[PDB]
Amino acid sequence: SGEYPTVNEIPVGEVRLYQIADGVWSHIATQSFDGAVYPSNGLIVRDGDELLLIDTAWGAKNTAALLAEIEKQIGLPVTRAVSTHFHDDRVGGVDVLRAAGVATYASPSTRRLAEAEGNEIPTHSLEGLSSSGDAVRFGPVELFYPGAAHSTDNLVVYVPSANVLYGGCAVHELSSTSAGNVADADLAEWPTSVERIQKHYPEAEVVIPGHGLPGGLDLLQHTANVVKAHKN
Ligand SMILES: C[C@@H](c1cccc2c(-c3cncc(O)c3)c(C(=O)O)[nH]c12)N1C[C@]2(C[C@@H](CN)C2)OC1=O
Ligand SMILES: [Zn+2]
Ligand SMILES: [Zn+2]
Repeated sequence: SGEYPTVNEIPVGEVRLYQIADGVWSHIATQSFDGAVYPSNGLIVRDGDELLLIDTAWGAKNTAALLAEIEKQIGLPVTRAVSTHFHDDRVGGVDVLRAAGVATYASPSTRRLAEAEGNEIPTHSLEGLSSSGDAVRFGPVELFYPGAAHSTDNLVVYVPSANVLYGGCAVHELSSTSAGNVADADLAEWPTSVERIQKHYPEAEVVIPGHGLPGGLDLLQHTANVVKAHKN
C-alpha cells in the first residue's frame, strides 16, 4: 500500500512495480537461490510511447509476470531491454523477453560471461563501454561502465530527465551488512569503481540498488564502506 515492497511481501513468481519519478519505475521480484529467498530490482523507463526495460525479474516465470504487470499498470509496450551484468537476476528471463518481441542488449563482456556460464544471452552487443568511465546513450538513459565491482562487467544506468541513478548490483541498500554475493566480485577495485560513479553522477537524487530499498546518494558511500569492511 505505497511502501517499497520487501522480500517477505512478494511471493516468488509475482512482480510489483514502484513509481520512482515521472516515467521511471522499479520492478521488484523474488527468487530462491541455494535455499534462500531474495528480492531483486530492475528499472522501467518511459521512451515516448514505448518502454525501456533494465534487467529481467530473475527467471523466466518471474519475467513473464513482469511483462503482465507492466501491461496492467502502464500499458505501453516494452521494446528494448538492457541487462546490467551476466548473472541470472539480470539475464534470467531474456529468452522470455526475446519471444515477446523485446530486443535484448548487453555489453560484449556480459554476453561472453553469460554464454560461458550457461546463463541466457542477450541478442545485441553494446559497444563503447569497455573502458572504465565510458558512457553511451540508449534511449532515455545513459549507460556507464564504472569498472569492476560486484562483477567485472557491471553497468550502471542514469535517467537524466529525473536524476535517477540505477546502480544495479554494484550498489547496496543502506541496511546491507555485507557485500552481498561476492562470488564474481573484485573487492579491491570496487571502491574505485564506486568513486567513479560518485564523480560522474553528483546530481543523482534517487539511487536504486540491485537488491533492496532505494535511497539517496549515501547508498554509494555506504556500499564503499561495506565492501572495504568485507575485504578487511
Ligand atoms: C544470482 C546472483 C545472486 C544469488 C543470490 C543472492 C544474491 C545477492 C545478494 C544480495 N543481497 C544480499 C545477499 O545476501 C545476497 C546478489 C547481489 O549481491 O547482487 N546476487 C545474488 N548471483 C549468483 C552468483 C553467480 C555465482 C555462481 N557461482 C553465485 O553470484 C550472484 O551474484
Ligand atoms: Zn550479480
Ligand atoms: Zn545481484
